[PDB]
Amino acid sequence: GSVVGGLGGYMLGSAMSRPMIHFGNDWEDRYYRENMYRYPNQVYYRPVDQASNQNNFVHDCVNITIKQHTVTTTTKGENFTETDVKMMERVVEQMCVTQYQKESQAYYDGRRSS
Repeated sequence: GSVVGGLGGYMLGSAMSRPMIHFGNDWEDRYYRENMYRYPNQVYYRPVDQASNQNNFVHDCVNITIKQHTVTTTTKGENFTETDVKMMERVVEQMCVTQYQKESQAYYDGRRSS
């Protein structure tokens, strides 16, 4: 367990796949594809209890995942730029939305409204 930045019951998705994102600036697209190793291929989230709908779930995901690779590096000799973060926000959102869907089903299969 940890509670490093709130994580005292949070969870960590196994290694995922990098999604595709198309901001449509001809620097923004390359900026993702070129820098991608700098971004965590795993997302942190909380367990899917009572509600955990994607709104508060993606909120807590992007909050904590950024916190535990940006707030815990930007002091340690990284210095994650806002432009680099702008990419991480979506990259974490996407991968969090994937993980959200996984545990959503696992929750759902007990909450069934058919």
